[PDB]
Amino acid sequence: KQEEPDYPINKFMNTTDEIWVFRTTQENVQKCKKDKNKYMTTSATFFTRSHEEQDQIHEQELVGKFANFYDKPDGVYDRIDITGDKTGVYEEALAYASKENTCGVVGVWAFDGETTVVWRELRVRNRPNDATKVDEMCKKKFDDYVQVVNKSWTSPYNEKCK
Repeated sequence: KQEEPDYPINKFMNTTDEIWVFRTTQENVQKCKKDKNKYMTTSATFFTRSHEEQDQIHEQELVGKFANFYDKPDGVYDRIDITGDKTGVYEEALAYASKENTCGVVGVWAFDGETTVVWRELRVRNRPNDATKVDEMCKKKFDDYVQVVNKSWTSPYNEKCK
């Protein structure tokens, strides 16, 4: 089995397009969850992460310091260590990215008060109104994962999202 390429998360998040959460295994679902990148250096990205509660937008300014997921020296930056999130997310890592980064599968690690909470999201550049144009290879990587961990997923997005 040929080794999959590492998926650079700095290239995935380097866009002015909104990156919407299209699928998630998160239990406490944030409706209309999305990211808007604002600035990026070689060591960190700066982005606005938002979601809606009762149709009202809640925003946070987050910082992600690039790193390699396996802590390999000089490895590909497929991971960000996150500061500024009041929900406790401290790391995300890009498990798959489509060509031109139109879609990505992102694992999330958070800390509540007791232990690390882990889930996974399928993220799409621009509004995923036409699901038939979202890369099926991206969907299948997410499907393969939810089959392995035996979990169901929901979609935080609908047209109503601001």
